[PDB]
Amino acid sequence: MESKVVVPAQGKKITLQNGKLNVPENPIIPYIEGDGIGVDVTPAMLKVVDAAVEKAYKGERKISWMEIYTGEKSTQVYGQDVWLPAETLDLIREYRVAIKGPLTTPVGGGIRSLNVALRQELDLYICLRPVRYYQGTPSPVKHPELTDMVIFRENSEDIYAGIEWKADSADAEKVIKFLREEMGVKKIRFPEHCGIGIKPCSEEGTKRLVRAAIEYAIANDRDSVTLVHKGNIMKFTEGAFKDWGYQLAREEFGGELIDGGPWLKVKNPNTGKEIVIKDVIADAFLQQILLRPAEYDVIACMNLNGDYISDALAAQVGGIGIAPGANIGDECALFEATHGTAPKYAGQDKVNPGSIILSAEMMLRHMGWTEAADLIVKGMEGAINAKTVTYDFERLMDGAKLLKCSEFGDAIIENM
Amino acid sequence: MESKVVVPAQGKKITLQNGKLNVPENPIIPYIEGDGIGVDVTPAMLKVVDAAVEKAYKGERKISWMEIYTGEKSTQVYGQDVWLPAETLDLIREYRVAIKGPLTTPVGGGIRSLNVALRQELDLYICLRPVRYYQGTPSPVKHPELTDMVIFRENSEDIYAGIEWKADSADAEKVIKFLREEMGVKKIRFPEHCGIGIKPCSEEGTKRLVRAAIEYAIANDRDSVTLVHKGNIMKFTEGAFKDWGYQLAREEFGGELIDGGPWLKVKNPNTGKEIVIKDVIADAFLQQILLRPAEYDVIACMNLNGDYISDALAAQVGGIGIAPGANIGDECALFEATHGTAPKYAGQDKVNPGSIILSAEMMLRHMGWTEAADLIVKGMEGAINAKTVTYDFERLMDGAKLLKCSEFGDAIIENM
Ligand SMILES: NC(=O)c1ccc[n+]([C@@H]2O[C@H](COP(=O)([O-])OP(=O)(O)OC[C@H]3O[C@@H](n4cnc5c(N)ncnc54)[C@H](OP(=O)(O)O)[C@@H]3O)[C@@H](O)[C@H]2O)c1
Ligand SMILES: NC(=O)c1ccc[n+]([C@@H]2O[C@H](COP(=O)([O-])OP(=O)(O)OC[C@H]3O[C@@H](n4cnc5c(N)ncnc54)[C@H](OP(=O)(O)O)[C@@H]3O)[C@@H](O)[C@H]2O)c1
Ligand SMILES: [Ca+2]
Ligand SMILES: [Ca+2]
Repeated sequence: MESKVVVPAQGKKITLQNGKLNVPENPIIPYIEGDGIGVDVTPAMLKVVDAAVEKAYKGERKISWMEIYTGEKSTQVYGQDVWLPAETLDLIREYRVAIKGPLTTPVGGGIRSLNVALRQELDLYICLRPVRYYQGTPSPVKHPELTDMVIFRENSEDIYAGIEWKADSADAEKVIKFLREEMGVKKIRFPEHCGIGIKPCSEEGTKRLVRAAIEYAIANDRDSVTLVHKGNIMKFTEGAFKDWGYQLAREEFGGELIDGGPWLKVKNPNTGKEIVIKDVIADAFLQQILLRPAEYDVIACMNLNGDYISDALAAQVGGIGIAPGANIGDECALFEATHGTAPKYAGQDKVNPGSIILSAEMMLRHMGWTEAADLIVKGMEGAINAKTVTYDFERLMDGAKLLKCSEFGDAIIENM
Repeated sequence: MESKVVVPAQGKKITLQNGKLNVPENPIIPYIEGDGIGVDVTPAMLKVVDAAVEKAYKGERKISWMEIYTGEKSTQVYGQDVWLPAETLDLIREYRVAIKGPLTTPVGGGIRSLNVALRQELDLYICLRPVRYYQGTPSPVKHPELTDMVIFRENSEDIYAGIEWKADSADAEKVIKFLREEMGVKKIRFPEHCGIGIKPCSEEGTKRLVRAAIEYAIANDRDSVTLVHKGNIMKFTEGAFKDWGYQLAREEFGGELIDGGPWLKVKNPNTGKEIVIKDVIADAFLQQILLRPAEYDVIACMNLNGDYISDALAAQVGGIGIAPGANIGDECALFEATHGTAPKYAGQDKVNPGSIILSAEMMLRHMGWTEAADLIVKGMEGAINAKTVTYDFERLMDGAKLLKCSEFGDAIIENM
């Protein structure tokens, strides 16, 4: 019905032309609080960003936060069963740059993921997750400092599309019949009481993702792009991802064979560095990141694999309490921590706000406000090195001081 | 045509009745050499097993090895394009207990996996992979000793079924048309130039796997069974796996709520221990194994997830050079390392034979030859503690002696 969103009177809208953002001194930034621990981490992110912006520009610049709604809080604002109001999608696109806390997705039934809904409806086809080591962060591995990677996760297709039917349903039986009788499929071991999902992977979806990964490698003078896939078992989806990725590198970036292949080199047109384009089968890759972390840099992979890789890598540098991300499309960008709503901690002021804070760091950098972004990095490193940290770091360390979520936010500010 | 397999004159066939193996003193055991590094690890496994058997039983018992064929070597024995002769399947079933080196599966085209073909054709629906720490093994993690888990990976369905069509093929277009027009599917982002795979998960496939996992937990007095799944995003496949797994625990093993759930406890009828039945979402699980390894024990998961988990966990305890496995069905069992053919090392006598050797350890234990199995464990621990090890361990250690694959086999024997 009537919108409950309040456009800030003091703010102005970020604009986009020529693919370049025009960010005013007083930009309006929509944010979603998030379900569960969103109630803890979001207020910490708001105060930390505001402090970094104030310290960097001395009042010349200020973000006008505009709360928008999705998830539990939306049902309370807009009414029962309003989980994702249309205006939320419209406002994120209109305002160009936004940030969200995590959203709860029920298992085995219930609503489809609102996080996926946002990514899909806004065509935010890049899930960008940098994973790097902050000095002083406790880690289960001996050399966390060797992990410095950037995940480019395809964000619009794969088994994530949400195409599936429940076992014993008329639809599942309908699909199973089609597959067996019309497609001559014989490899369904138990066609009765059988759930069915569909996994699509397209040339266009692949290439736009890999193109972004390669451009990022060029823009940031990175060393390599590794295509991760399970293309021996899934030849026509994951295997195609690998083939299209290599093809894209050759056709658009001049990739050439390294010593007869199969890897390619792409010459960085800005620095002259030869960027290696390579690939690793996904299961083997989960060992490679632990046993040979220094050999990997930019990672390009499909939706599901990227999901797994995000948590696995984050764990090497302290866990998903320190794992930022962004969902990026051609028209807008929605910043977002890797982690979920961790309901068991929700409202305890306990979890690590580092992830959403570092997602705001990416947002600020995205906005060209690099000085403010630098202060967040500085404050984060300062607080961790001072061993004043949240429970997830404290349990992996001797002699640390346990801080609440809110207190760790203050610690970051104190270290700016 | 004419079989090229030679049945050993001195051996006798293992038999099965009442689900119990009757293993003669002179059992015939089929083995497949394997492609690639199979040429290195298989001869080491043969000599190590023979030594353990000789030392344990002083000539009273002896394995009559019978080479059978699949993969590259089969094409050379039986002719071009004979990759998996029917007799190989027949002989594994007939002889009840067999062991294989790894087999090469091409990426993005070429033959479908022979490893999967064997598992599927023989209905070896359990992929059983124990992951534990051998003292003295180098590791990227600080506390590898906290990892002591057993993977039960569903081995007959999931996206592994091999049901998929190539982008732009008549069949893919046919399936895409069916999905869009007859099933009203709207979530395929790019329906053109689009590969398509099918992911089936059934009640029966799930329950037989989880039943085995729970029985193993009972038989070995383990602490918990964790169901790993991505059931928030794949509600009707992975989410169903989780639901059926819990249901099975309740209906067949008397599982009861722990403090109002969602976890269950299953009382061990032999020891009285309460076995915890729980679940973790798959991405989060890849952090859990690193940050809270001691909280996990028996793992039950679907085909693909188990594939990933096998390598990720193995890496915590030295990598897939020390990662054994078994494919187990109701009628026979085929032992097999977790690792592949690593073609870049093939024939260099370089890789770690530990994995296939420890798979033979499982085979021996499976045969009730526990004394021989114990000697393999002892020799393995002895060689590693002596820091005489293959390249994969040597690079993670200071002051080790680098051994060839064959030499490490001798080192194991020397330490029996
Ligand atoms: N993009 C998103 O909004 C998003 C992402 C992932 C999951 N989810 C949703 O969240 C719900 C719960 O999923 P889940 O429990 O598997 O994942 P989760 O909410 O990320 O929690 C998994 C574990 O990760 C650790 N963790 C998560 N956030 C943390 C933080 N801020 N600081 C420190 N540690 C943190 C905790 O580990 P320990 O308890 O071991 O210390 C937590 O129990 C699901 O409905 C899922 O759909 C949403
Ligand atoms: N069940 C099977 O038969 C099986 C299983 C997996 C893969 N494969 C097949 O094998 C082929 C190659 O796949 P891939 O290269 O991704 O996997 P891979 O053959 O397992 O090799 C991956 C990496 O794992 C390490 N590794 C593997 N075996 C080892 C050993 N015995 N000792 C020490 N380290 C070892 C090596 O790591 P580093 O080089 O980093 O030291 C190797 O490069 C594919 O065709 C695949 O289909 C078969
Ligand atoms: Ca995730
Ligand atoms: Ca594997």
